[PDB]
Amino acid sequence: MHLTYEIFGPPGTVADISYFDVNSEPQRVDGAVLPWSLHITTNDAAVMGNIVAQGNSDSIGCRITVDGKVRAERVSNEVNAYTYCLVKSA
Repeated sequence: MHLTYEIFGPPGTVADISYFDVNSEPQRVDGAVLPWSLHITTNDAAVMGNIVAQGNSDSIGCRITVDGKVRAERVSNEVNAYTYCLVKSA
């Protein structure tokens, strides 16, 4: 019953990670080379969190695994997750 989130990316990539902590304490890192993982303990039920990334990476997505069973997972593919909003047009 442990909720753990983790991101991936190339070696030397710098991205700002922001997420809402259960105890009320957002985490933000600047000047990081690669993403890591976190450990969150919850009562005893399905839990999920919202995490996003905005770095000059080629692939950025999120993932959530609970009770070792798949319940909810969101994967977004982006060749440059740093445009905030730019759909091919030019």
